[PDB]
Amino acid sequence: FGSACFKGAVADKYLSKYGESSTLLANGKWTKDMAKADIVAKAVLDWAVENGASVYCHWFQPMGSSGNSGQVHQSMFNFAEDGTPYYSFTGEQLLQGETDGSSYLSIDPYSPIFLREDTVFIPAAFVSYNGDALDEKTPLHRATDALDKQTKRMLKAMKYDVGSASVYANIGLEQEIFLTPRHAFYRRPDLQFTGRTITGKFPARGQEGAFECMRQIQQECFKMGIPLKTRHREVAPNQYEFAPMFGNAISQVDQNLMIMQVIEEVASEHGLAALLQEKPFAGVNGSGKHNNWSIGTSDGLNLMNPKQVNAKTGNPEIFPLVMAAMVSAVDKHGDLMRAAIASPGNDFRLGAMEAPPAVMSTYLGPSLTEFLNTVKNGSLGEYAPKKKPLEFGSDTLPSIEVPAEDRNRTSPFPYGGNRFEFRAAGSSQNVSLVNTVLNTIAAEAFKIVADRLEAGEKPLAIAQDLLKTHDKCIFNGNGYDPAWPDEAVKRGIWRIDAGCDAINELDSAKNVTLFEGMGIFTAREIQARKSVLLGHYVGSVEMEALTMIDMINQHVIPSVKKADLGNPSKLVDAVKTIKGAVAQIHGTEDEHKAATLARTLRLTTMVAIREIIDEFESRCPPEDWTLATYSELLFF
Amino acid sequence: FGSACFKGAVADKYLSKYGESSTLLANGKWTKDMAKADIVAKAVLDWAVENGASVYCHWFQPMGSSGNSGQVHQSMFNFAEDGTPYYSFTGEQLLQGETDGSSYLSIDPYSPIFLREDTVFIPAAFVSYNGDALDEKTPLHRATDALDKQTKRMLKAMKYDVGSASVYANIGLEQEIFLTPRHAFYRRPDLQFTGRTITGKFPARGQEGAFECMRQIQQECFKMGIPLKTRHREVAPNQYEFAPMFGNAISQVDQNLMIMQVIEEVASEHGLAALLQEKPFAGVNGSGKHNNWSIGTSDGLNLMNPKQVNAKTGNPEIFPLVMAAMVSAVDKHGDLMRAAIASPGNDFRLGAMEAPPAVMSTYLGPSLTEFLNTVKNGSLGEYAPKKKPLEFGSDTLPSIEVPAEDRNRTSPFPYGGNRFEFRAAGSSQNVSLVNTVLNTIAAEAFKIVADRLEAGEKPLAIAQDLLKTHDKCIFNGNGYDPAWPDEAVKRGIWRIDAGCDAINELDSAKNVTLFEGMGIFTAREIQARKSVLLGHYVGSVEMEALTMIDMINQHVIPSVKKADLGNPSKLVDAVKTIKGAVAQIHGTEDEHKAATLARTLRLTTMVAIREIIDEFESRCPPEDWTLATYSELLFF
Amino acid sequence: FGSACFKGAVADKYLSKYGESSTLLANGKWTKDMAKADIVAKAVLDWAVENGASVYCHWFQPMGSSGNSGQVHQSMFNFAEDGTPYYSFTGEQLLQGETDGSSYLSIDPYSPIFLREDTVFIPAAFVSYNGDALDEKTPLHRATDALDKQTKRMLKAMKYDVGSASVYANIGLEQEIFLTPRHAFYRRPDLQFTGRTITGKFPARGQEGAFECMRQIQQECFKMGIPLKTRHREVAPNQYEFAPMFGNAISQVDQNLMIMQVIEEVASEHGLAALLQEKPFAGVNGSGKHNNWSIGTSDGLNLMNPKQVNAKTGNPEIFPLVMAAMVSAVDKHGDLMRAAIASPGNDFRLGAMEAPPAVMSTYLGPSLTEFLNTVKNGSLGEYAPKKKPLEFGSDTLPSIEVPAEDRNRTSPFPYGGNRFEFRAAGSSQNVSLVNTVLNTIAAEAFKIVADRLEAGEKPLAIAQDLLKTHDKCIFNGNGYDPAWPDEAVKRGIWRIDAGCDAINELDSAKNVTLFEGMGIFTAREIQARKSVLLGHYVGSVEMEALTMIDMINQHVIPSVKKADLGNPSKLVDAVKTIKGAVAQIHGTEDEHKAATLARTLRLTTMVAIREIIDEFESRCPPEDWTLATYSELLFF
Repeated sequence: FGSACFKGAVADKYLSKYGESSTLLANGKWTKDMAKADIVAKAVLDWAVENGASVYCHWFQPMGSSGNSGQVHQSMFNFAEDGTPYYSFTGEQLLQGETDGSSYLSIDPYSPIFLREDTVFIPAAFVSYNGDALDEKTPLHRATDALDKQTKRMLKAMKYDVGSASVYANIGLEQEIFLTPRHAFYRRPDLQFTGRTITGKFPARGQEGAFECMRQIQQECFKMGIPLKTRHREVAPNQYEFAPMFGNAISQVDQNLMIMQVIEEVASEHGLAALLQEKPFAGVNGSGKHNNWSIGTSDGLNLMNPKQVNAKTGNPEIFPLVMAAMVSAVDKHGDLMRAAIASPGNDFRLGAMEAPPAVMSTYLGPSLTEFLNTVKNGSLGEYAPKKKPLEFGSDTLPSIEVPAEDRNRTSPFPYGGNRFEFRAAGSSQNVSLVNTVLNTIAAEAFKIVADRLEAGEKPLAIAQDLLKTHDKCIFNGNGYDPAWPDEAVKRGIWRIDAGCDAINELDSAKNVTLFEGMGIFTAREIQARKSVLLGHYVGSVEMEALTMIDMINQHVIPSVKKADLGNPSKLVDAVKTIKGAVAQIHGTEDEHKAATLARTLRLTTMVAIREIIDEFESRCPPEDWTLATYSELLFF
Repeated sequence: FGSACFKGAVADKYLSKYGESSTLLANGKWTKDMAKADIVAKAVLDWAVENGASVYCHWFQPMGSSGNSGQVHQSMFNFAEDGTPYYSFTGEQLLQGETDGSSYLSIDPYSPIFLREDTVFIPAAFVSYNGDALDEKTPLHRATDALDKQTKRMLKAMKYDVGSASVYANIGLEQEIFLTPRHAFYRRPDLQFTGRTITGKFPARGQEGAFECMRQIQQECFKMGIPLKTRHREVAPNQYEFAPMFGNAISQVDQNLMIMQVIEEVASEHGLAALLQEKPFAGVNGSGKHNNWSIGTSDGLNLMNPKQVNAKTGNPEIFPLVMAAMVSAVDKHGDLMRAAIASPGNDFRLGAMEAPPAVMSTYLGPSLTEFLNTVKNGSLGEYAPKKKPLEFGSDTLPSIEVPAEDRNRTSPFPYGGNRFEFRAAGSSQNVSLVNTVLNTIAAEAFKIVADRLEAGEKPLAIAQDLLKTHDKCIFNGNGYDPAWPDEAVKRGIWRIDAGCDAINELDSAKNVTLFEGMGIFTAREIQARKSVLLGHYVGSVEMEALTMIDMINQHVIPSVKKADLGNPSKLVDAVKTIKGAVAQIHGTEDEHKAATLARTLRLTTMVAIREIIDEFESRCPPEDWTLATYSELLFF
Repeated sequence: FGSACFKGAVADKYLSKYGESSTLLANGKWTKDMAKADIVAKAVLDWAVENGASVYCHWFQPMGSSGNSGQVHQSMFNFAEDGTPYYSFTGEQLLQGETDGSSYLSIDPYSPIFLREDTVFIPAAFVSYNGDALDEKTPLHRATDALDKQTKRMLKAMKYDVGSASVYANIGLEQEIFLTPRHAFYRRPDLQFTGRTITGKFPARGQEGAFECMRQIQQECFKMGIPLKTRHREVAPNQYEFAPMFGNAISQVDQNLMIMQVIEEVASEHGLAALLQEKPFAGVNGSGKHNNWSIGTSDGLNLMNPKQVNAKTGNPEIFPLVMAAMVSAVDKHGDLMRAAIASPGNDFRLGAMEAPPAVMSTYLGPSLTEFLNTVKNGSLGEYAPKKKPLEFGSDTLPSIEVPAEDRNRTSPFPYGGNRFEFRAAGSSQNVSLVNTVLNTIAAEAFKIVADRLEAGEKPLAIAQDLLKTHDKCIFNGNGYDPAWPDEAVKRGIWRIDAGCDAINELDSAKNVTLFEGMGIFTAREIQARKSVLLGHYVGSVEMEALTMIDMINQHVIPSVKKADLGNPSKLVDAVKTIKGAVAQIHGTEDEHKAATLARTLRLTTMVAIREIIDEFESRCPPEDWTLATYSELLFF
C-alpha cells in the first residue's frame, strides 16, 4: 500500500503540495539541494503527523550488527514561548543525526524513509568523526558506485551508451526465520542471549496464532510499502521463508533489516519468538538467507539475461565476458565471499546437508559451462538454454517444457538461470557485507576488462584469457559429495572451512589492494572492519560459552541431581574446561588467534559438552528438564 | 457448494466471463492449448481473489508420503514500477512448478484446482528432471490410461463401441480417522512423531467439540465442494468414517489426501488430533481405509453391474469375462496388492479381527462363485442376485427382500455386489499405489483377453481357460479362520504375512514385466519405487524405535523409579536391545534386508518391550505415568 | 410438542402434502404398500430437512445390549452429475438397512421415527441373514402378536368380539437414573467401563446445573414428542425417576432406550454423568426400573380394570379368569421372569431392602386374594376394591377415602390396583426381554383358557382348576422377611437367587416348548439368546474384575504405600486371586458354568476385596485416595 513508506505515489501525494513529485525523491539529488531538502522535510513531517507519528529517528546498521540496527530518536514537534506542541521538521533535522563512532549520521537518499508505531524511521549512513565508514551502508554505497562506474566504462569501451541510466545490484533476499513459542523461548537462555540453541537433544536422533503470524506480517508489509512477494513454510519445522523480489541492494539491505525487526516484534506480539540465527537448532535445516544477486540498470536491463542484453544493446558479446568476469571475481576472491558469510551462527550451516560446504565455487550450469568453454577455445556464439520437452507417459498428464539447465542446489554461488542465488549468506547476518564484496569484485573484474578494451584488446581475447585463467572455480557436480572439498583444493578453488580464517583473509594483500582499488575501504578502514568482525564472532562464541556455563550450573546439573542420572562431575569438569577456554580467549591479544580459539572451542569442546547434555536429557524426565526441549520449540 | 473448488458450475461462473465453460475444464485438453490455458488462469485468478486468496501453490504427493502431500507456494500478484500489488496469473504459472526430484511439477487437469485458507492449491504431478515419475499421481495416470486403452480394445474386439467415452477407476474411499484429545496427543511422543501408539496398556485387558468437529468437517466439505456423503462413528472409540462416493480415481486420491489434511487441521482447531495411522491403538479395531474400486466409464457404465452392462451393450458375456479377468489379476498379482497395502502402520492391521488376514484372496460371493464355476464348465447364463424374502415371524414387522449374496467382511478383496471393496488399504497410506496396481493388473487381464479375441478365440473359451487357471484365488468362507492361511497356501493363493517381503515382491520378474508391459514403470522406475517404499517403512520403524527409546529413558524408567515398581534394569536392557537393533538396521545395505530386520524388530522386540511397559503401567499410578494412557486418548 | 417425533399431528402435517394422514402411519400397513412407503419417505425427508437433519440412521437394539442401541448412518442427500446436495430419500432407504448378524435391518412401523441433533433415528428390527431374530425388537413383536391373537381367540370363545381392535402390552417404565459429577465420574474407572462402582467406602457405615439437568430433559422430551409425565427425586441421593405413562410396549421399549440415551448425553452436556446401572452404589437404594405392565387394546380397554371390562363387554367373568391366567403364568414361568431381569447390575439389587428378593411371587392384594379364593371355591362375584374412610382425628383435616387394598412394595410382581408393577426389572437392562416373557406367558395362559373354552368347558371350571393349580405363587405378606424365601420354596414358588441359573433356565424344556408354542423363538433362537445373555453377564463380571485389578494396582496399592496404611501384600494377593478367577472364567467352555463362576466371583471374592479396599480407604486421607469416594459422587 505504501502507507508506511514515504516513497513513490505516497511520497508524491505530499510532494505535490509543494509542487514536487516522487521523481525528486528517486534520484536522491534532493539532499544536495537546500530548498528541496526543506520541502521534503515538510512533506515527510505531514506524512508522519497524520500517520500517527511524532518522533523521527535516524536509522543505521552498526559494524557487525547481526542482532540488528540502531537508531536515534528526536522530537519533530517543538514548543514556542506559549508552550504548545507545534510540528516543525527542517531539512537539517532530516539529513544530520547524532551517534558516537566509539572505540553524525547522514541520510540514505536511496533508502525509503518508512514508519513504525508512532516513530518515523529515516535510514541513514553511520561514520566516524574522522570520516571512516563505521557502518555497512557506506561501504555498500561505495561498492555500488564503483560497480556502476566500471560497468558504464566497460559498456562505453565496447560502443554501448547507457545515457543517464544507473547501474546497481538487484538483489532478492530469501530471509528464513524460525518461529518458536515465546513461552519456550523464555525457557532457553541461549536463544534469549545468542539466538540459537547451544544445546538440546533432538527427538528421534536427528536423521529425519501461527498462520495469524505471517498473515499479520503480510498485511503489515502491505501497509508498510514492502512488496513481500511470497511467504511460505520450509522443510524444517516452523521455518518460514519470505522472498521479496529483486531491487536495488542499497534499499534491499535496509528492507531485509527492517523486515527482520518487524518480524521480531510481530512474533513477540503473537506470543512467539523469531529466531533469526543461521542454525537455531542443531540437527535440522539451517535458516539460510539466499541472496539472489544480479547486475541491474535503472531502466531494467539485467546483465544475467543474455536475451534482454541482446535486445537492448544488439551485441551478444556482453553476456559471456561479464559472466567470465564474475567467474574471475569468484576465482579471485572466493575467500572474500567466504569472509562475507563468516558470521557466528553461519559456522553451523556451512558443510551441512542443507547449505553448501565451505568451497566457494560458482555454478554456471552445464550448458553455460560448455558455452563458456567453447568461448575459451575461441568460439563465441550465443548462450540459450532451450527448454526440452518433458512428458509423464500419460496422455492425460500435460507435456511441459523445462529448461535444459539441470539446476543445482549444492553450490554456494549457483547461477539460477537469470541471477546468482548466492545461498551461503546467513539469516542473522545482514547481507550488506555480502553485497559490498560482490559489488567490489564485480567492479574489479569490470575495471580489468574495461582497461583491456581501452588498450585496444579485442573482447574475444579477453574472454579466452580470463576463462583459461579462472575456469577452475567453475563446478557443476554434486557439491555435497565428501570428496568435493579436496578435489576443489586440488583445482585451486577458494575454500575456508573456518569462519575465523575467512574473516582474517579480509586484510590480505590482494584483498586490501582490491579495497583501495575500488575505493571501498582504506587500510585503516578494512583493518577496523576485520577487527570488528573478529570481535563480534569471538564475543558471540564467548556468550554462547557463558550461557552454556549458566545452563550446566543452573539447569543441567540440578536436573541430573534431582533425577539421579548419575554423577554430574563430568558436567562440572566441562564447566571448568569451558571457563578455561574463555580465559585463554580473553588472555590472547591477536584477534585472529582469539577467533580461532573461539571457533575451535565452539566446534569441538562445546559440541562435546552438548552431546553430554543431550545424553543426560534423553534420560531426564520432561518435568526435571527445566530447559525447553526441541520438541516443545519445534513441534507446537 | 463448490465455493472452494474450481470445478463444475463454480468454474463455469468465471469461464463464462471469457466465453468458456466447465466442459473445457472437464476433459483436460485445455492444458495442451495455449489461449485456453491463459483464459482458465485468469478465471482461477479471479476465483481466488474474491475468494480471499493471494498465493497459488502447486500440489503433489511425494514417493511414499503417508504423512502427506507437499506444495510450493508462489504469489499470483506482482508489483510494477509504481509498486502496487496487481493480480497477474498466467498459464505458465498455472501449469509448471518447481520442486527437486532429489536422491518441474506439472498440473493435473483431471484433479480439481481447489482452495484452502488464503491459498489456492493446484494439484500437480511430480517427476524428476530426467522424466522419471517421482510421485504417485503420474503412476496412477499411466495406469488409468492403460486401463482405458485396454478396456476400449477388448470392448471393440467383441463388437461394442464406446465412442469418445473415457474408462477409468471409480473408487470410494472409506477413510477412517481416530480422534484424540490434543492435550493427550501432546503427551504421547509416538503419536507426535509416528502417528500411532507404540506402547500403552489398554484398560480392561483388551478383549472387549467432538460433534462440532465432524459437523465442521461436513460444512467445510460443503463450502469446499467435496461431496462427503456419510460421516459416522465406528466400533472403536472416537473412530469416525467418512465415505465420499465414487469418482475418477485420479481425482479421488487427491480428494482423500486433502480430506486427511483438512481433518487434521480442523482437529487441531478443535483442540483435538486426527490420528490417521492404520492401527493407532493396539487392542482396538484398526483404522482401515476401504477402497471401493470398480471400472467406470465417463457416461456412467459400470463393469461390476451386469444389468447395466446388458442394458447399455446387449451382450451378457461382458460381465463374466471381465470378472474372471480381475479374478485372474488377483491370482496373478495378489502379492502386488499385498505390496500396495504394505505400509508402516498397516502391518499392525493385517491378521487381526477387524481387518482380513494377509491372504490376498478375492471374494465373489457364493452365487457368483457357482455362476463362474458353471461358466468354466461351459455353461454361461446371466448372473442375477435375486433377492430372497426375509420375514421376522411377526405380521407387524415388514417382510423384506434381501439379496441372496450372504455378504462377507473377512475378505481382502470382496465383491460388494456392485464393486470391489478392497478393505486391505490403510488409512495413513494413500491409496494411489493401490489404484495403480489394481488398474495395471486389470489392464493386463483386459489386454490378454483382447489379444485372445483378436486372435479369433471365442470369448467363452477365454472365460473357461482363465477360470480354470485362476479359480484357486476365489474364496467364500470365513477368512478370519486360523486354518485359512495354510489352506490358501496349499491352494496357491498369494499370501505375504510380511510387509517387507510384500514390498520386495514389487521388483519381481513378473511384476516388472507387468509394469513395462502396461507402461506404468520402467525397471529404474519400479526399482526406485521399491527402494523408496522400503526406506519409508524402515525409517518409520526406526523412528518408532527411537521414540520408544525416548519413552523408556524419559517416561517409563523415571515413572518406575518414582513409583518404586521394582528394578527398571529390564527396561535398560530393552533400550540396549532396541538401540542395537537400530544399529544393525543402519549397518546393513540391502534394502529388503533392512526392512525385514525392521519388521522383525517391530513385531517381536518392540512388542515384548510394549508388553513390559504395559505391565509397569498397570502397577503405576496415573499421576506417575507421564504418558497419557489409552483411557485418556480413547475415552474423553 | 412432537417436533422431533414423526408421529401423530406432526406426521400428518407432512402426510397431508401427499394426501395422507397419521392414520396411515398408525397401523403400520404402509410398509407393506409401495406407493405409501415412498410417500412417507418423502414426508420424513422434508420433516428432517427443515428440522435441521441431513443423515438418517437405522436404529436397533443388539442382543443383550444394556449399555445400549446401535445404529447405521446413511446420507439422505445425493449428488448428481452437476455435483449438488439434492435431498432424495426413497422407501427402500427407509425400510432396509445394513448391519452384520455376526458370531439387513427392517423398520419398526409400530415405533415412532424420531430425530436427534442432525440425524433422524429410524427404529428398526435386527435379524440375521438366515432370518433368526438377533435383537430384542423382533422377539417383542412376536410375543405381542401371539398375545393379541390368543387374547382375541379367548374373548371370541366366550361370546365377545373386538372387531379390528388390536391387543398389546400397555407398559409404563419408571426409569431411575443416578446423576454423578462428571469430574468424579472420570475419576472412577468402573463407572467408565462398567457403569457401577465396584468399590468405595460409603460414609457413615451405610445403615442410613442439576435442576437444570432434568428441566432440560423435560423440555427435550416436550420437543422430542416424548410424554415424560413425572420426573422427581428418590430416596437415594441424586436418584431421579422418570415415569412416562402407559403405551404400546413395542414403542415404549424404544422410548425407554432413547430416553436413557438422551439422558446420558444431557448429563454429559451438564458436566454430569447418568449412571444407568441397577446398583451403581453399594449401600444405597438400587436404581430399579419398574415395568407397569398390563393388557391393553387399541380402543383403550384394559384387562386389569374389572369395571372397564364389565362396562365394555358386560361379562364379569373376564377379569377373574385372565387374572388366574397371569397368576398361572407366574406359577408356570416365574423363573423366566427371574431370567428376564437377570442382568449384570441387577444381581446387586435382588434381595436388598429397596428391591424385592429373588422370589418371583405375584401379589394380587388381600381383597383380590380372597375374591380369587372364593372363585376357586366355586363362588364368582365381582371384584370391587371399595374405598374405606380414613379420618385423622381432626375436624380441620379432611376425611378421605382410601382403597381397601393395603398396597405392598415387597413383591416382584404386585398388582398395583389397575396394572402389574413388576418392580424386579433393572434400569440398565432393557425391559424388552421382560415384555417378551410377560407377553408369551400371558399368551400361553390365554391359549390354554381359549382351548378349554373351545372344548366346551365352562369359564368357571377353568377358573377353579387354574386357581387350585397355581394359587401357591400368590403372596400378600411382607416379602422382605428373611424367612419368606424358604416359605416360598416350600410352597413351590419360583425362586432363583442366581442370575446365572436364572438365565440358564431359559433353555429348559418347558421354557423352550413355550417359546416354540407361542412362536417367540426356535430352539436355535432361544439357545443363541441364552448364550448371548450368559456371555454378556460373564463379560461384564470380567471387566468389573479387570477394572478392580486396575484400581488396586493403580490406585489402592499406591495410595496405601503413599499414606503408609500398612502392608498392601493383602491387596497383591487379592489381585492374584481375581486374576486366577478370570483365568478359570476364560478356561471353562460351558457358558452356564462360566456364568456361575463369574457370579460366585462377583458376590464373594470381589465383595471381600471391596471390603478390604473400603477398610483401606477409611484410613486413607482424601488427597491420597485418587479414586473419587462415594461422598463426592453422591453428595455434590
